[PDB]
Amino acid sequence: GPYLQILEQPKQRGFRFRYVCEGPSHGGLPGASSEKNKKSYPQVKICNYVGPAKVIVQLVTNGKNIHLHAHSLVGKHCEDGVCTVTAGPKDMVVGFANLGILHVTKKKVFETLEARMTEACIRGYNPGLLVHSDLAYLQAEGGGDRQLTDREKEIIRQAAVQQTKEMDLSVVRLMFTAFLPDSTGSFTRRLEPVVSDAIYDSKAPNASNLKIVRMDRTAGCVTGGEEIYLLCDKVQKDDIQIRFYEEEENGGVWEGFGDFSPTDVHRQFAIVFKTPKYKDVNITKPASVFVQLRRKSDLETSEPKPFLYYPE
Amino acid sequence: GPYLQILEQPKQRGFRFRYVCEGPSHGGLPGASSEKNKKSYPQVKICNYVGPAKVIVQLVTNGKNIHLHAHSLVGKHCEDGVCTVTAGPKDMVVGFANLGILHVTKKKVFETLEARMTEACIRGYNPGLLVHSDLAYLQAEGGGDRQLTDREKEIIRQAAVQQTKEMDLSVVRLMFTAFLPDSTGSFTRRLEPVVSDAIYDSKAPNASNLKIVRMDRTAGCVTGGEEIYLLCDKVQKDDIQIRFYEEEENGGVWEGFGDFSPTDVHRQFAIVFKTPKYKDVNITKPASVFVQLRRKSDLETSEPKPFLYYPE
DNA sequence: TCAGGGGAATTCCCCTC
DNA sequence: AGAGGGGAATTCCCCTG
Repeated sequence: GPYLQILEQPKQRGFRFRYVCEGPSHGGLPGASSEKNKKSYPQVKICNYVGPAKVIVQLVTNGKNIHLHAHSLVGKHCEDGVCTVTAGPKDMVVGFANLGILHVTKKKVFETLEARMTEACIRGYNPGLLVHSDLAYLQAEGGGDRQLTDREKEIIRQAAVQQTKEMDLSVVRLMFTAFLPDSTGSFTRRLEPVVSDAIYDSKAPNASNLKIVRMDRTAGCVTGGEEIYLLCDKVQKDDIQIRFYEEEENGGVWEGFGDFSPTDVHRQFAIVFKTPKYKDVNITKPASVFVQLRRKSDLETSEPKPFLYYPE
Repeated sequence: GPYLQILEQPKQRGFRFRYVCEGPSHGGLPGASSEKNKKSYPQVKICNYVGPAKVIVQLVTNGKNIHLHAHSLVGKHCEDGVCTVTAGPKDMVVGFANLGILHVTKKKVFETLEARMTEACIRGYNPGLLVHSDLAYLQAEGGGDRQLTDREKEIIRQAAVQQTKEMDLSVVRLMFTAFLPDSTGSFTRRLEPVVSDAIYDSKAPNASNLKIVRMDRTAGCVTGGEEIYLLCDKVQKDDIQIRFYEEEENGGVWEGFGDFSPTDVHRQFAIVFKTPKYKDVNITKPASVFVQLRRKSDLETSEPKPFLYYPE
C-alpha cells in the first residue's frame, strides 16, 4: 500500500536552534547534502499513490518513546509548530526549506508542550501517537473544527507533566505525516508517519561542529613530543581528542593521539598538546598524515587538516 | 568638626558580582591591600570624634550623578542593601567583612531601584544626594514612622525610570555615612559621607582580569614580525592590545604593539600575532623585553611575562 | 534583507584549598 | 564533607554582510 519515504534526511549536526528572543529568519533546516551553493533540504516522497495529497511535519522526541517536543517549527507553512504543505499533483516528492527550530526555555517546557498538545488534538494530527493513546480516536473525525471536552484536557495535562522531566531540549526529530484525500476531497486518510534522523542543536557543547580553526605548527618531527597550539571551536576538555591518522596498505589505518591534559584545553577554544610518535621513526621521506578533533563520547570526526612527519 | 576617613578601600578589580541564583557563599569583598593569608577588608575610621556612633554603607553608582544602585550589599549587618554597624564605645574603627555584591538582573533593576529609593527616603539616608534633590528635606524626622506622601512617590518613580536606563551594572561604589548621637542619644546627626573607589565586576568583559595564560614562542628575534600564538583570558577584540615594553636607563620607554587583526582574536581567548621590531636591530647580545596585555579603553596592566630579542 | 555569527547576560555546577 | 571561586551551559542581544 501507500507509504511515505524520506528521500533526504535533515543534517543531524550543524544547525543552531534559536529562541523567540534571538529573532526570526536565521536560516532553514538544511538537508543532509546541503553543501554551500548546493543548498539541499529535507525531502520526502509518497509512494504507491499518485495524486494530490498533504504532508505535515512536527517535532518529536529523540528517545525510544515518541512524544511531542516543546520546541516548535517556525517558518512559512508552519503554524503553532506544525508545518503543513500540499504535495505536488504529479511530483510525489516534497521538500521543506526555510524551517527554523524554535528552542523553548526549560521553565516554558510544560506550558508550550501542553499548548501544542491541545493544538495537535484539535487538529487531529496523530493525537494518540504523540500525546496519549486514550485520544487515538480523533483521526479527523468530522470536518474541520473539533472542540475538545473537559476530560480530554485532563489527559493533555497529565501527558504534559510526565513528559517535562524526560525531554532533552538539545535534540529533536522530525515526524512527517502524509494525508490522502477522502470522498469530500479533504486530506484525511492518514498513512504511517515516519521519524527522521536526530537533529542536534549547535549550541549543545556535546553535539556542536568540531572545527580546527588554526594551528601554529603544521609540520612536526617523526620523533614527536613537540608542543603545538591548536585553536578550535567550542570543545569539552573532558570529551575532546586530537587524532592523527593516515590511511595505509589501502584499507589499513594508522592512529595516534596527542598527549594533552584537560587542563591544557584553554577555555574550550584552544588546546596545547604534543605530537605522538609515528610508525617508521626510522623514516627517510616526509610522510603525510591528517589530523582531526574527535569527541570521545560521540566519536564524531572533525574536518581533517594536513600534517607532515619529517626525519631527524 | 568630625569626619569619616576611609582607612582601606575595597579592591577595585578581582571581585565577581553574584546574582541571587549563584548563591550566598562565593566570597567577600576584599580590601585594596588584601592578599592570601593577609585577608583584609574595607575599613573606615571616625576621626576628630571619640565615642559611640553609627556607620552605614550603601551602594552608589559610578558617574557624574551619585545615586542609589540596583545592586545590593549582602551579608550579616546588611539588610535591604544598607549595611549598618555601631562603631562601638571608644573603638572608632569600622571593618566590613563578608560583603558580597548582589548583581541584579536588567529586567528587575527598576523594581529594585524604586524599592530602595523609597527606603532611602523613609530612613532619611541622604535622599537629596541619592534619589533627587527635590527630596532633600527628608532628614531625622522619623526612622520608619515617617510615611511618604504621593508627590514624593511620584518623584521617586520618576527618578527610578530615569536612572534605570542610566545605571552601569558592571561598576559600583561604596558610600559610608556616619551618624553621631544627639541629646536623646539616637544616632541622627549626619556627617559628610565619603565615596569609595570604583568596584568593577570581574565578569564584565570590559573590566575583567588581563592575564597572559600561555605563549607559543617565548623568545623571538629582533628582526621583526614572527608569528606567535598567545592564549589569554577573556578579552575584547576591538578593545585589546599586546604591548611589548622594556624599562631602560635612557628614558626607558619603548612601546610596541603586536601586529594582529581583530579577526586573529580567536573567540576572545587567543590572539595570533606578530612581534614588532625592537630598537638596535644591530645588537650583539640577547636583549630581554617584557610583554603585557593592555586594554585599549582602560590601559590596564596585565601580569608581565618574560621575552627576549636576539640579533640575526 | 535573510542568513548567520559572535558575544553578553544569566543560571548552574564543579574543583581546590 | 563546604566556602571560595572559577568554568561552563543556557538565554538573550544585536552586529555583519
